[PDB]
Amino acid sequence: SFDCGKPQVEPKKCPGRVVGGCVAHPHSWPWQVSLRTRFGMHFCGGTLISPEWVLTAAHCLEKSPRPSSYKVILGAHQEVNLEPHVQEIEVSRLFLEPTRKDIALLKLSSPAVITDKVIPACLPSPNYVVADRTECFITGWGETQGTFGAGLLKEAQLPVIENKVCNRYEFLNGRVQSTELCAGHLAGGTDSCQGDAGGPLVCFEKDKYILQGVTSWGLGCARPNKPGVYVRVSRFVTWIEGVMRNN
Repeated sequence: SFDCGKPQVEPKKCPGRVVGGCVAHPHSWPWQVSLRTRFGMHFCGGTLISPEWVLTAAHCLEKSPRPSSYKVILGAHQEVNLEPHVQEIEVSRLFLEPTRKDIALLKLSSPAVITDKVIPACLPSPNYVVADRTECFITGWGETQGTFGAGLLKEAQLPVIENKVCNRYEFLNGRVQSTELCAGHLAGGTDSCQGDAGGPLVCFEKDKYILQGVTSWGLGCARPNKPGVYVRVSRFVTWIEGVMRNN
């Protein structure tokens, strides 16, 4: 009986001013997935959106078409030395977005056991445009530019920047389309690609966290004066629903 987007461990909620991010409270981002190689090395992030489905970036599956080449780790906080309670589930089927966007679906060969440390994130209604300045969080392990909290799950607070403004000449110069969204700072931002490719970007709504973006470094990484661009989940909801409904 675990409804999506409601962690059992309340998130640290790293201050926006902390552009370098914070180590997350363990298990406060219950849907955080870690995509792993055949041998067991984390290499990408993803989000649990149902017990049998994980939403990640197409870029993460570029090395192999075989589902058997991927296994997902759920309930983790450590990147290498996982806790014994961590769930490891092999991937049964892969589904890349039909129009070459950096988003893909992985079907778990076995349903995820929903626990207090493993809960699915909620999905936005089709074509919903998250409001300007909404507070969101990107989470993942990725490349820790520091070394403090290295190997552990981290988070960063990023406010959304409406496409109209993000596309201004001094910033993204009109390169951000409807299938994308910007979250971050226009000035005084960190210089680094945050999270894990395929990692989630969730924004709190009424009483739950909604997955509104997927991490894609190709779209653009945070820069001192440039916000990072994310794949807008809402434009692929109808597509995600179909695959889940036919597989």
